[PDB]
Amino acid sequence: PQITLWKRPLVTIRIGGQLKEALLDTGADDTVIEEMNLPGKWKPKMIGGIGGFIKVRQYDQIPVEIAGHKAIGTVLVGPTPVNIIGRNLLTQIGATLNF
Amino acid sequence: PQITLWKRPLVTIRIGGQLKEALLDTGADDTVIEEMNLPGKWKPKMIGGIGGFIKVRQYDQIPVEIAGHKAIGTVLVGPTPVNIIGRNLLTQIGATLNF
Ligand SMILES: CC(C)CCN(C[C@@H](O)[C@@H]1Cc2ccc(cc2)OCCCCCC(=O)N[C@@H](C(C)C)C(=O)N1)S(=O)(=O)c1ccc(N)cc1
Repeated sequence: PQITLWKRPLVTIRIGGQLKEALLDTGADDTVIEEMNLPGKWKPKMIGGIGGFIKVRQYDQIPVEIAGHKAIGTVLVGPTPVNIIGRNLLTQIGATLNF
Repeated sequence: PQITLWKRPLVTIRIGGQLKEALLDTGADDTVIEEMNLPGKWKPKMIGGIGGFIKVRQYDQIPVEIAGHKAIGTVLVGPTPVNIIGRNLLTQIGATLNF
């Protein structure tokens, strides 16, 4: 689909059998989801943003369905203000910026 | 043009007569520019992101050329690690996300 930017680009995703709302963020290298229970092992990691660094749990090879499109990749879980779909998964669904 | 997301979507912008590289960021509500001595009146503001909040100076109606496309709107100036073009200016150049 073609999404305009007058409103935040929020979309429903399905992760771990659960539905959630997430922001398609071209300015994010990675995908960071609010604290939740995800199956499998996770490694501790730190990611940075505008205000500094936060500690997150890194899950590898997790299936994520974004607006009906499938992706499988790394998902970081931690204290983020909003669920974020970053470039690692946006590239898998073939998302591009157009103007 | 069509910009893929394999790499950070950085482009050249023109602001205050200067050329800078900035990130096309669909996850940023407003545009945030690295510290620069822009003339004009401003209002203090706090914006929060992953690691927390930072204090910025809000300037209104600042002309910004993005990849040869003219836009004009609010620009926040503060200690950001990178120049960020947000939805407030992206909507002006007709930018969309497509997949
Ligand atoms: C939705 C919310 C959690 C985040 C909104 N933000 C935009 C988001 O795209 C920001 C933009 C940004 C900030 C710093 C940076 C690189 C990009 O370099 C440092 C080095 C860190 C780069 C790694 C990275 O991509 N970090 C992402 C994170 C969400 C995975 C990130 O914070 N992306 S923001 O904090 O930069 C921001 C907030 C408010 C306004 N108005 C503008 C920008």
